[PDB]
Amino acid sequence: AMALIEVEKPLYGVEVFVGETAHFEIELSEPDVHGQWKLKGQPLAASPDCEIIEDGKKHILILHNCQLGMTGEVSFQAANTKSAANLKVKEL
Amino acid sequence: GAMALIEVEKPLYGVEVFVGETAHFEIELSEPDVHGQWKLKGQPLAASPDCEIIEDGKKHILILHNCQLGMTGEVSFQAANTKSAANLKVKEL
Amino acid sequence: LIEVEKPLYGVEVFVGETAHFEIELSEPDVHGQWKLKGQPLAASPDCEIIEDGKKHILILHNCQLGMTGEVSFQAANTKSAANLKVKEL
Amino acid sequence: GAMALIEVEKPLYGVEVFVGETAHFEIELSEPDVHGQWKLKGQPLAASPDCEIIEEGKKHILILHNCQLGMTGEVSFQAANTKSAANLKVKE
Amino acid sequence: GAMALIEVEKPLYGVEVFVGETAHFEIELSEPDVHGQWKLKGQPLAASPDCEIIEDGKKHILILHNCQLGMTGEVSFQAAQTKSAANLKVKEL
Amino acid sequence: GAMALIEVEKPLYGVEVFVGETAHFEIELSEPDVHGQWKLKGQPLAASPDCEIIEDGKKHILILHNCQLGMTGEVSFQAANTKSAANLKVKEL
Ligand SMILES: [Zn+2]
Ligand SMILES: [Zn+2]
Ligand SMILES: [Zn+2]
Ligand SMILES: [Zn+2]
Ligand SMILES: [Zn+2]
Ligand SMILES: [Zn+2]
Ligand SMILES: [Zn+2]
Ligand SMILES: [Zn+2]
Ligand SMILES: [Zn+2]
Ligand SMILES: [Zn+2]
Ligand SMILES: [Zn+2]
Ligand SMILES: [Zn+2]
Ligand SMILES: [Zn+2]
Ligand SMILES: [Zn+2]
Ligand SMILES: [Zn+2]
Ligand SMILES: [Zn+2]
Ligand SMILES: [Zn+2]
Ligand SMILES: [Zn+2]
Ligand SMILES: [Zn+2]
Ligand SMILES: [Zn+2]
Ligand SMILES: [Zn+2]
Ligand SMILES: [Zn+2]
Ligand SMILES: [Zn+2]
Ligand SMILES: [Zn+2]
Repeated sequence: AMALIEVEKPLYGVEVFVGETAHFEIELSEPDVHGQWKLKGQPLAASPDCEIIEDGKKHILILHNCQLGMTGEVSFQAANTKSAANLKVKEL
Repeated sequence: GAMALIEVEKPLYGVEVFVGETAHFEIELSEPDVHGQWKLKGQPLAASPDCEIIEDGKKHILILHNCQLGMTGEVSFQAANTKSAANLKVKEL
Repeated sequence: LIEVEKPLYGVEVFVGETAHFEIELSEPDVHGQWKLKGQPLAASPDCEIIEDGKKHILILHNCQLGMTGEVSFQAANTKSAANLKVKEL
Repeated sequence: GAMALIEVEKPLYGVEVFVGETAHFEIELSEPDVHGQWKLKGQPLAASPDCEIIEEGKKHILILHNCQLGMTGEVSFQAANTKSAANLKVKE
Repeated sequence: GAMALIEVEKPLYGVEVFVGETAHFEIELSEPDVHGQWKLKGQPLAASPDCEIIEDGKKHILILHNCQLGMTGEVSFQAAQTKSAANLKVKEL
Repeated sequence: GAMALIEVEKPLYGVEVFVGETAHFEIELSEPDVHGQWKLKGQPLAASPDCEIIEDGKKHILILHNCQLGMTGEVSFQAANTKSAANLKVKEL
């Protein structure tokens, strides 16, 4: 009988101008848990411009060269644990 | 600044599994600690008790428990510019 | 007390094929050691010893008749064993 | 035999944030699993809730929450032989 | 969530070494993957070839090569809440 | 897939230790995340409270607590290709 994984620090919303970078972070209740990030409900492919990072209880997503079409919900799920927040891309 | 592309050193290979059995896939990259993404039939896979995604140094492993007929198709993996694919054949015994 | 959450399970393989064992512990990053027939296992191309979080994995490639026997694992205080059966096709 | 020196592959670049927001810095090394040290205005950074030091593979990240005008200055990183610096500007 | 503070499961022990020799310190925390900082005589340690900072799961290690007499003093470690200290004594033959 | 063999970059050094104290061995390989095996007098080490096996990037470390006279002899490490050996010398104060 083991505890389900929980979100200790949820995702916060990010604002970013076109071409700049957005960073998201979430902290889980326990280290080394596997999860998956989505943007506007579509799973993210890792790329030079989309970097998926894990370090202990922390999960980080780095989105470089953000574009207007990217505005919408960023979400993360690792088993039971789920969090979501808004990404707003602005022009100047 | 001069860095080698990530390459596949040992590629995915095909597996045949009977229904209800588990299948495992593995690939070895040229560099350790490279983030990898797995897909089955073109759909990105997420970790769960029956779909375990494993990373250890240069090795990437996918374990699929309780395989079902409808899972037959291409398993693919991508890590940086490194890509590999092989077939999952589930047989009805 | 570090516990075993999902124990080793037995596996059957044909000669030449690969066998995989797996165990899930209650805690991640615990140093694990594997044995086959009571003999400690070193990593090699045909014997791959994997750790990722709570999961420990042993992959045995090109299995041979003489390898039939008990596969066992220990991490801190937790122990688990199961059988490898290699058979001719 | 010959071992390559660790190099900076993707250097630190400057970040500008407004007072009270968080700034994220990012550097990529030529090799994974290299132990790195961060500094802000020449002082070694101590990991905290507001000051998070992250490593994953070739990637090293520094997150500074609730930035203050007094924190404007040079952020530097060093790992083995590799060094990078960029500016944190907290904007009024 | 409601999380336990990091604790010290096994504290630093004192080390004594002759000059030129290496000292090794070891502390075990209650949780793996916790980030910490080492200090020597109250000063943050920079990680040269002679000063190696190591982490593996719940264990944190400091290796100091080529110890000199000036290094005699308190070695401390801090990871969030968790803190420990022990004496380094450097002796002349 | 055209890959370099793992090599020892920093070999094991010999350690002298008094009875009851702890000995610390370290070796550095040419690549991080390589799996290896430690031996004492040609016998594989079983990890225990007094026998700790540590990995961190290119570094491999062995910690032997509460050293006893009978433990004197060769300590070795091998990672596939790579092998290094050094002497453990336990003495009475
Ligand atoms: Zn940011
Ligand atoms: Zn971990
Ligand atoms: Zn970390
Ligand atoms: Zn980046
Ligand atoms: Zn416009
Ligand atoms: Zn090539
Ligand atoms: Zn990753
Ligand atoms: Zn499984
Ligand atoms: Zn490993
Ligand atoms: Zn219990
Ligand atoms: Zn249980
Ligand atoms: Zn398998
Ligand atoms: Zn280990
Ligand atoms: Zn393999
Ligand atoms: Zn993992
Ligand atoms: Zn060399
Ligand atoms: Zn480190
Ligand atoms: Zn944070
Ligand atoms: Zn020592
Ligand atoms: Zn050293
Ligand atoms: Zn290399
Ligand atoms: Zn690594
Ligand atoms: Zn110890
Ligand atoms: Zn490390």
